[PDB]
Amino acid sequence: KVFGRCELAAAMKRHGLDNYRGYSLGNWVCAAKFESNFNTQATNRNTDGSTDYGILQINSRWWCNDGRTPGSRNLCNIPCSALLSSDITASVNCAKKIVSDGNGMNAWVAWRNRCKGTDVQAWIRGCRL
Ligand SMILES: [Cl-]
Ligand SMILES: [Cl-]
Ligand code: NA
Repeated sequence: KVFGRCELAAAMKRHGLDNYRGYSLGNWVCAAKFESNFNTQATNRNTDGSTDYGILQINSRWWCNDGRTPGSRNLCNIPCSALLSSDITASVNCAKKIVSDGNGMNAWVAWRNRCKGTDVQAWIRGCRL
C-alpha cells in the first residue's frame, strides 16, 4: 500500500508515534517519505547482506527475521514480511523499540541526513489530525 502523506500521518498518530520518545509526528512522516516514499512494500538490500523492510525500512540485521541474514537478531520478534503489510501496526511497534535503543531517530540514516533539524512540521501541514 502506498499511503497518502496525511493518511500515513493519521495512522501513525492513531498508533501512538506522535511525540513518541519526543519525536513529533512530522519527524516520523519525513522519515517514512525518504525511507520508502510511503510504500509499505518497499525492500532494499544492504551491503552486509541484511535487508530493510517496510515504510520505515527496518533492518533484518537486528530487528526482524527473514531467514537469510546470518548472525542477525530478531529483536522485534517478527517475520520481516509483517513489516510489508498494509496495516502498519508491526512497523510502528518495531519502530518504537528501535527509537528507544539509545540513539533516538538517528538509527534511521535518512532521517539524520534529510529530516533532522529541518522544518519537519511541513510534513503534516494541512492534515486533519
Ligand atoms: Cl536470518
Ligand atoms: Cl532522543
Ligand atoms: Na534477523
